[PDB]
Order: sequence, then structure tokens, then C-alpha cells
Amino acid sequence: REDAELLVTVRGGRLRGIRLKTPGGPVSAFLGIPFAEPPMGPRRFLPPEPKQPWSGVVDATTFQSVCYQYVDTLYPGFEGTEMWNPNRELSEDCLYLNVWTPYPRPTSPTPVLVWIYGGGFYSGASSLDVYDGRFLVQAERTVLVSMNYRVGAFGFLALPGSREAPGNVGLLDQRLALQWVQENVAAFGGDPTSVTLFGESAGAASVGMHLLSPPSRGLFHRAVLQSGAPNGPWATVGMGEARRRATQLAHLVGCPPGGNDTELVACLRTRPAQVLVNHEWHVLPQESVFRFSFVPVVDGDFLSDTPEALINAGDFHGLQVLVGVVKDEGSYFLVYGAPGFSKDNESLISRAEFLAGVRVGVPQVSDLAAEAVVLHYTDWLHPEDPARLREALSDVVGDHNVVCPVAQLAGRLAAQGARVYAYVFEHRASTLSWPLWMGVPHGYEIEFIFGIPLDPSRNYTAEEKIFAQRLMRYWANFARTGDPNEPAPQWPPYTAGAQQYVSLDLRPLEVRRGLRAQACAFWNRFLPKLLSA
Amino acid sequence: DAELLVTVRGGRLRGIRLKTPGGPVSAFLGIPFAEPPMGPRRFLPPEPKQPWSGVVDATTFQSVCYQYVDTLYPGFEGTEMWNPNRELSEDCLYLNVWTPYPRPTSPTPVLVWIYGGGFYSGASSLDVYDGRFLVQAERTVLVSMNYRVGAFGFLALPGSREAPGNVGLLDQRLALQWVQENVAAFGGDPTSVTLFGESAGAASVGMHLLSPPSRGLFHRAVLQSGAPNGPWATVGMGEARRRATQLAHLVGCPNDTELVACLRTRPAQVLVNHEWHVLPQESVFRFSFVPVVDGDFLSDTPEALINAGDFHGLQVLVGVVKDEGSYFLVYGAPGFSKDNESLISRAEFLAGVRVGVPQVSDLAAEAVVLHYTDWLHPEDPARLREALSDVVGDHNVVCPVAQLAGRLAAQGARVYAYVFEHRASTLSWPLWMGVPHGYEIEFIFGIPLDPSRNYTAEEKIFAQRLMRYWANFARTGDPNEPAPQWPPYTAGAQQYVSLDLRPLEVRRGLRAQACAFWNRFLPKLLSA
Ligand SMILES: *[C@@H]1O[C@H](CO[C@@H]2O[C@@H](C)[C@@H](O)[C@@H](O)[C@@H]2O)[C@@H](O[C@@H]2O[C@H](CO)[C@@H](O)[C@H](O)[C@H]2NC(C)=O)[C@H](O)[C@H]1NC(C)=O
Ligand SMILES: *[C@@H]1O[C@H](CO[C@@H]2O[C@@H](C)[C@@H](O)[C@@H](O)[C@@H]2O)[C@@H](O[C@@H]2O[C@H](CO)[C@@H](O)[C@H](O)[C@H]2NC(C)=O)[C@H](O)[C@H]1NC(C)=O
Ligand SMILES: NC(=O)c1cc[n+](COC[n+]2ccc(/C=N/O)cc2/C=N/O)cc1
Ligand SMILES: NC(=O)c1cc[n+](COC[n+]2ccc(/C=N/O)cc2/C=N\O)cc1
Ligand SMILES: *[C@@H]1O[C@H](CO)[C@@H](O)[C@H](O)[C@H]1NC(C)=O
Ligand SMILES: *[C@@H]1O[C@H](CO)[C@@H](O)[C@H](O)[C@H]1NC(C)=O
Repeated sequence: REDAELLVTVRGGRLRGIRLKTPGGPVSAFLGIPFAEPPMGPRRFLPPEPKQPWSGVVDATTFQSVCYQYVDTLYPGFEGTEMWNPNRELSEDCLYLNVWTPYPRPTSPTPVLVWIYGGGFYSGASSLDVYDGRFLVQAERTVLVSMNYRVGAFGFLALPGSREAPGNVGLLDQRLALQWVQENVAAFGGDPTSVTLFGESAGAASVGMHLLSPPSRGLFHRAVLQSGAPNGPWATVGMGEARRRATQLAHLVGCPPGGNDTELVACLRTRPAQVLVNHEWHVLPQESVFRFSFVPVVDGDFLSDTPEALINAGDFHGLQVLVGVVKDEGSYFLVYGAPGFSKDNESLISRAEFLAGVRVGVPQVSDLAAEAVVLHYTDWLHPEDPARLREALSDVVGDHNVVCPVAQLAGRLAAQGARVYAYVFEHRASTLSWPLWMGVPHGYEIEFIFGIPLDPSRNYTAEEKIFAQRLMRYWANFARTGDPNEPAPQWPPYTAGAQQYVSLDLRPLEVRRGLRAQACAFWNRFLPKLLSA
Repeated sequence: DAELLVTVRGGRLRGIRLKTPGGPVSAFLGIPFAEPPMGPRRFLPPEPKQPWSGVVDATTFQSVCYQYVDTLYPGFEGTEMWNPNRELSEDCLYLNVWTPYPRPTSPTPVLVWIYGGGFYSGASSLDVYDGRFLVQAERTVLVSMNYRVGAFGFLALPGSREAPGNVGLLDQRLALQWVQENVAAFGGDPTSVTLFGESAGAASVGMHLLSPPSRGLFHRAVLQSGAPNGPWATVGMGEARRRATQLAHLVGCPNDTELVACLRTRPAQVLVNHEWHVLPQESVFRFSFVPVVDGDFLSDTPEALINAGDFHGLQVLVGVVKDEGSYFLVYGAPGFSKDNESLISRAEFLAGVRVGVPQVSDLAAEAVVLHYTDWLHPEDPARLREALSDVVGDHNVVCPVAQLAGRLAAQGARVYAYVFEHRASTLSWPLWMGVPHGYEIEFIFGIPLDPSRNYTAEEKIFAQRLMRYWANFARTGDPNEPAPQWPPYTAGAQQYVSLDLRPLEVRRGLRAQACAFWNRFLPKLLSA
């Protein structure tokens, strides 16, 4: 007849899941649980409203649709890019979440891990194979939750002040899912008093904004920010620039036939989703990399102030945070606009291409600011060495967009009462499809965190599987106790003075100092002073 | 002794025979080359010395031009060696000639020394400028002149004829013209004149390179720890007028004519006593009365003239010591002294940056702090003491010299660069100062050869090797012995040699990272 372990009642009604096969053992999975009414038609650009109760049993037996988003076409059929592309049908009916739990269901409350995918706030899906939660759940016996949230214009087009397009609705999607976790995760055996948020890139930036937003802060207890921070120059936008991009997007699709917000939004709602996707990138002020059209907006509501101001003025006592980056944060983004770069050659650029790439990698700054960047990243004993220039531009984009925003956040949190653990992921996967000059690119620690190497269908080495099991143990130890160390080389906390972090690779843990302290002093201390003058 | 009797165009001279460990040399000290710039001739360009009857006694050094005397460490050898060793006087325009004994009968290459001292001090009579060892060992003619310093040499009311400015530079040029007309009477070759100078003397050498009326009076140049494009070497017309105007107010004097007239009534010591209170702020390596850019001696700023110049056919020898700035820190940087380790704090370091980099915006100062802070050890006292010494040294000497060398080389000049890294065993300064500013001169003049001093046997050999380098360059434009070789400095390779007891070691980059900051970025920041 029926299996009781796959039947759960939540506030909205009854659910039916599936028993998932993993190499280590069975897993209960509830995939495609609706947590909000479909944000379609008149509900486009609007905040999510809760899913109204249902009669009967909802089959939560497979991943639901991917929120409508752009699909990468630079390298068609290439494994390195297709792994991030939608693996389900695109639709605006996309607000569903997923719950993995041990089989049989835990009888005592179990710590919960909530995943927020990244993708520059314009892409991503909880259904990607690299976000498969069955291995983490089986190996460490946690409850893992992941949700879909609206991306691109559908999630972050903002006409600030208007009620028809208030902005930040993609973040409200995440917040609603976190509220769903608080009310319902105990029915799956999860502990709502021990909820750990973790995400990568825009997901990590999202995690940080929930830390800084009081209505979200009460919904979790710990945070993990991988290769992303809310104080990044790409993660937020001002109210005026948000309105300019929304108005230009509407102008590019025939709305109005700016002016009035109500008529302008209503005209945008009549446009097919693909039409908005096709023009969303034409609203960027200049050609750039690591810049996204529609991102969270600082409008005094979700973010009372800029993330940097909230970070500096925040009291973080009672909070544990795990932060980190990969070894080569910037390499991936260079083949998407930096002159002379491609994955199919070694991208040994000239001095002129380096100087031109600086303006692409650091867009919308004065020529004096660009000169400061050139001065700091040029080796004046080898000013035109093609190799050194290629690595330097990669460091420019990586430090400016990831490493130094993360370091600044970690330093301010530790100084203001939070316990911080920092890492640098340095293992290049044996199966990595990207060229070797890219090193360890953005986002390629995720598959090890989720235990993907234990998939028998894939071809990781036996040592990479032990590495994956060790990383899953770190993450789950942090979720359980706020400490990645086991109750063995120790992982010391990160503090603003010593600035200690660990290397994550096949070798045992190695303690180092300084997350590129010299470079990050330029980005976090001096260059803001230069932009003010 | 006919070897000590010489007739120049002005009249007859009587010299003196000196002794060296390698034999005797002929010396002619206190030769007048200008009319005494006293009374109504104060602040005025030098007049050629009128011919005289009888025999001028040229057997001892003449008076030192009126200048400030350091009193921070009274009786301390490290400072007394630079203080005047003859009486002070405005009657001070005399030069000295050293020749081999007996006098050369064939044209001999000529070395012309221009002393340093921030354009406010210095004298050709100092013991460390004794030319007898160079002349004996390398058989050259050596000339050194006294030139007016301080307000007497560089007070300027631009546009006026009573204080035109740069008259101390014109003193040097007049001595160079004197060499062209009279050095052959001593056996010297006026067609082979090499200028060499240290600190403000090196800056003066550079300015003679950039001034056409002086450019034809010599053929080669040596710039030691100084450059004409230094932030201290020149001053604008507006600031020169302000500094001169405040000096008159400080000494009780009121129109340029009425103002210079009142300054000319003041005793020389009075102007000396107030010369440093006209500086705009508390600082180090900043001097009140320096050459002014007024379109005459310098038709443009030295850095502009450097960039626009064709320097083909020119050979220069440039260099620095290992620790250019450490010396200046004990004259105003908070927390520094020669009598303790000077392990300063972060707060003193930040305060010392404003003293070491005076008269720049807060943003420019923050850029300095960023580049010279180790953000892994931001408060380490030993690293901060080292860093502030590099700030003063790079900004004032190393990077101005690196800029001049790179531009000259890339524009036709053959450049040889060095770093002097030997600390003298007799050095009285504390060990944390390393090799301070000016402490390569005694080795180039071969002072270690003096048996009355306590240099080592290897230091004597080292001094002989340095005199050979300098004299080779004076003779051929190439310091190399016709080892390993001393390669030329180029804008790309940036090759220089280290000078110490070890054989020559070739290295790349004169603090290339720090000098890109000072020479490339900071000018853009201050103008934006
Ligand atoms: C390295 O690759 C870049 C990118 O070029 C693309 O990828 C290459 C692998 C090859 O397939 C090219 O044909 C592709 O266009 C090269 O830069 C491009 O050069 C071409 C020709 O000069 C020019 O038309 C493009 O605009 C350039 N693109 C960019 C982004 O600069 C680069 O020259 C290659 N380096 C080599 C071959 O040494
Ligand atoms: C190293 O010395 C400096 C200054 O030299 C001292 O000056 C006299 C006080 C003398 O008696 C000797 O100590 C030294 O020659 C010290 O900095 C001074 O500190 C005093 C207080 O002790 C203060 O009043 C002065 O302003 C400071 N001077 C300057 C130029 O800033 C410094 O403390 C000494 N370093 C130590 C003791 O570690
Ligand atoms: N809506 C659009 O037309 C659009 C959206 C986003 N991009 C940027 O996409 C290129 N890009 C640039 C950089 C990355 C880096 N990822 O780590 C990934 C990708 C591709 N993602 O699908 C271009 C156009
Ligand atoms: N006339 C004055 O009062 C006067 C003149 C010159 N100084 C210079 O004295 C300080 N000083 C003394 C000696 C040196 C020696 N440097 O090698 C350098 C410096 C430089 N900057 O402060 C001070 C006062
Ligand atoms: C692993 O490699 C083998 C080699 O033939 C192949 O059969 C298999 O499909 C590969 N797996 C993946 C996930 O690429
Ligand atoms: C060293 O030389 C000095 C003169 O420079 C002399 O006074 C002294 O007697 C010598 N010996 C010692 C031990 O200092």
C-alpha cells in the first residue's frame, strides 16, 4: 500500500516523497514542495505570497521547473558551462523547495542545512546535479533544504517606491522559504532551533544579506559564505541605478508605448518572459565582467542601509560564520569579455590587453582609480611578461569581486563578536573540463562540499572521495556545533589580527595568514578614499 | 720650487706640496675666482675676479661661506665632519686645484667636485673632500669650489634684479668657466672635464646638464645620491617669493628694491638664524632657499627638461647608498634618535609620514601608508622604523635618481648605476642606520688610505677599487677596467651593481615597485 516514511503533513497539507538510493544507504527526498503561489501574470515582480492550503496529497517526487533565466551559449555543449545551465524546463511557476532527510526519519531533532544557490542573481537552480543533497544527508545525517528563488528581472527588477515592482522579491522568496523551514522542518525530523544557511557566490551574498536583515536574522543561527559576500561591488545597486536599468529594459521592449510606474509595470507584465531575458543585459552601463543587471537594491527596507554600513555597525555576538574562497576566483570570468582570453588557448595577453582588461574588470571607475589598480598589480621588473599579466588580471577580478569583500566581512565580523572560520579551497578536480591556466575556478569547490565524488556514475579518484567526505564532515560539524573541528590538525578561528585560515586540498590542514592582505588593503582601505575625493 | 708657482689669467699663485702614502701631490688652495659678494653685491650674480699684482698665497683653504652649523649632537663625529672647519665669511668664492707632483706636462683629465649640504651648508675644505689621494692614485687634476649657500646663494625675488635667484648656481658655473680658461696651466685637460657631486651637489650637477650655458663647460657627470628632479632640489617662483618675504619680516625689514636693500644691511649671521622658520611646515629633507625655476637658468622644471632632452653623447654615473633616509629621521621624525634603537609605534610612523612627505593632501599620505605598510605585520616597530626610512629615502633620493637614470638612458645617454652597501668600520652612527646618506664619499676620495685613520686593509683595497671606477669613467666614460663587468643601466633591464667588499654583483631594479608609486602614480593623484 504505502510507505509511512514518505508521507508527511505540513501546514499546507499532505506530501508524498521518494526513497532515494545513495552509495551509503537510503535517503528520504521531498522534491518540488510548493511554498508560494506561482508568481505569474499579475503576480510578476510582486513579493511572494504564501502557498494556500491544499486537499489531498501533493507528490513531491521530483525537481520542479527552473525559474526563467538566461542560458549560457558561449561554449555550446561544453561540460564546464552546461553544468550550471537549467536542467529542467524554464517557467515563472518556479517557487518550490526540496527537503532531504535520513531514512528512516530521525526521531530526535536534527540540525538543518539550507542551501542557497548562486549565479549572479540572474541564473541558478536547486535542481542542478552539483547541488544533489543525498550524499550530505546520508554521510552526516543532517536535514538539507534547498529552494528556488526568482532571478534576473523577475526577481530583482526594481522601481523603488512603487508597490508594483518594489525590488528584492527574489530575496523575499528566500525569506519565505526560511519561514517555511521554521514552521515545517520539524515534521521531517529537522531542528528549527539549529538552522545553518550556506550558499555560494550570489547565494553567499544572499546569506549575508539575511544576516543583515532583522526579519531574516531570526530564521537561522549560523551562516556559511562560499566565494561571495553582500558587500561586493556586484551584489547590490543603488535605487537610482536600479530605476535606470528597469526603465531602460522597459524601453527596450516597448514600455511605455518611464513616466508612471503602475502603467509601466503593467506593460512589462504583458511581455513574454523570454523577451525580458533577451534584453536584460543591454541595460548595463558599460561592457564588463562580474557585473549583473538586476541585483538586490539598497532601498531602506530589506537593507536598511548599504551592506558595508550594516556590517560596520552590526553586533554579531552569538553568531558563528564560515567563509572562504577558491584559489582562482577571477579566471572563469575573464573568458566572458576580457580581451585576449579564451578557454581554448592559454590566454597569454599583451600589456595593452591587460590595461584594456583592467577597465573591463573594474568597470565604472575614474581613470585615476584604474591607474591605482595598474600600479598595484603590475610587476615593474617584468611589466609586459604575458604570463604574469594573465595571472594579474585574474587576481584583479578575483580580489576586487570576491576575496577582499569576503576578507573585509570576515574581519569586521570577528572584531565585533562573531566566531569566524576561514578557508581557501586549493584542490583542482581531476575531472575539471576547464583549461589548466584557470587553476581552481569560481564555484568548483561545491561538488566536493555536496559529496558528488561519491556518485558511482562519476570518475573521481579514491583520494578525491576521501577529500569530499572530510569536507562534508567540516561543514556538518559547523552546522551542529558552530565549530568545524572534530570533538587531528586543528582549524583555528579567524581574527582581524592574526588573520588565520586553512588550506583545503588533498593534503592535511595547513594554517596560513592573511587573505591577500596587501591587495585587500588597497581595495578595502585606500580605493574607497580615492573614490570619495 | 718652480712646481708650486703657477700663473693664471688673473695673476701669479704659490701652492704647497702635500704628502700621501703613495707620494707627493701639488695643491693650490684658496684661489679667488670671483669678486667678494659682500655689501651691495649680496644676492647678486658673481663677478669675475679682477687681475691682481704680486703672488696670491694658495697654500691653505679659504673661509667657508656663511651657513648654519648643526648643534643636535655637539662634539659627535658623525655630524662634526660636515660642519665648517674654517671661519665663516661672505668673502668665500675660492676654488682649489690638486695636481700630481711634479705638475703634469701632458693634458690630464679633470674632476670637478661640487659639495652637497641641502643648498644651505657645505664647504670644499672638509677633510672628507681631500683630493690628494685621488690625484696621486689615479693621476687626475681635481678641482673643487666654494659656492654661496642658504639665502646668500638662493634667496629669490623673481623678476627683480637685486635678488634674481640661483646665484649660488652661477658661482659654480663661474668656477667651471675658470677651469676652461686656466686648468691647462696646472696640466689639466679642459676638453675632458667630469663633474661629480653628492646630494645637493649631485642636484647641482644635474642642473648644469639641463642648462645650455653650463652644458658646454664639461663633458661627463657623476650624480651621487641626488638629482635635480628631487622634490627638495627646486622651488617655484611663488613659493620662493613667499619664503624670501617672510625672511625679511623675521629680521625686521619691510617693493623688491626697498626689501633687498634692508636685507643687505643685516649681518650675515642674522639671516642664517632665521632661514629655517620660513619653511611652510615641520619636515625633514626640506630646505628653505634652493634653486628656483624662473625660466632663466632653468627654462622649465628639471623633470620637464629631462623628458624633452636629447642625451645622445652623454655618459653619467649615478648611484645611492643602502639607507638614504635613515640619517634624516633624527632631525624631526617623532620617536627617532641616534642614541636608541628608534623602535617607533604605529602612531609615530603615521605622524612621521606627514613629516617625511610634507605638503601633500591627506589622500596622498594615505597612499604612502598603504604602500609602505606590511598588512601582515602592521604594527611591528622594527618594520615601521625600516619603512619610514624607506619613505624618506625613496621619495627624496632613490626614486628621483631612478627616474633620471631611466629617462637619460632611454633618450641616448649611457648610464651606469650603483648602490653603495658597505658600512665603514669607523662609522659612528648607530647600527640601525645602515649605510647613511653621504658615507660613500670618504671611500671615493680614498680617505681610508690615510694611515692616521683606522680603516681595515680590505677597506683600503676597496677605496682603491672605487677610485679606479670613478677615474676610469672620467677618462673614458666607462668605469670598467679595459672582473665581472659593470653593465650600463637601461629602462628595461634596469641593471645596477652593488658596491661593497665583495666583487661586483649585478642586480635589477632600483626599488622598481616603490619608485613606480612615486614617479608614476603620485603625480597623477596630486594633480587630480
Ligand atoms: C586566444 O583566444 C582569443 C579568443 O578568440 C577566440 O577563441 C580562439 C580559441 C579562436 O577560436 C578564435 O578564433 C576566437 O575568436 C583570441 O582573441 C581573438 O582574436 C581574434 C583574431 O585576432 C579577434 O577577432 C577576436 O576579437 C579576439 N577576441 C578577444 C576576446 O580578444 C586570441 O588572439 C587568442 N590568442 C592566440 C591565438 O594566441
Ligand atoms: C628614543 O629617543 C627618543 C628621543 O630621544 C630622546 O630624547 C631625550 C628624552 C633623551 O633623554 C633620550 O631619552 C633620547 O635621546 C624618544 O622619544 C622621546 O620620548 C620622550 C618621552 O620619553 C618625549 O618627550 C619626546 O617627545 C620623544 N622625542 C621625539 C623626538 O619624539 C624615544 O622614546 C626613545 N625610545 C625608547 C625610549 O624606546
Ligand atoms: N540575460 C542575458 O542576456 C545575460 C545574462 C548573463 N550574462 C552573463 O553570462 C555570461 N557569464 C559570465 C560569467 C559567468 C561566470 N560564472 O561563474 C557565467 C556566465 C554564464 N552564465 O550562464 C550574459 C547575458
Ligand atoms: N638656519 C637654520 O636654522 C637651519 C638650517 C638647516 N637645518 C637643517 O638641519 C636639519 N638637518 C641637519 C642635518 C642634515 C644632514 N643631512 O645629511 C639634514 C637636516 C635636514 N632636515 O631637517 C636646520 C636649521
Ligand atoms: C567516466 O569515464 C568512463 C570512461 O569510459 C565513462 O564510461 C563514464 O561515462 C564517465 N563518467 C562521467 C560522469 O563522465
Ligand atoms: C682611531 O682613529 C681616531 C681618528 O679617526 C683616533 O683618534 C684614534 O686614536 C684611533 N684609535 C681608536 C682605538 O679609536
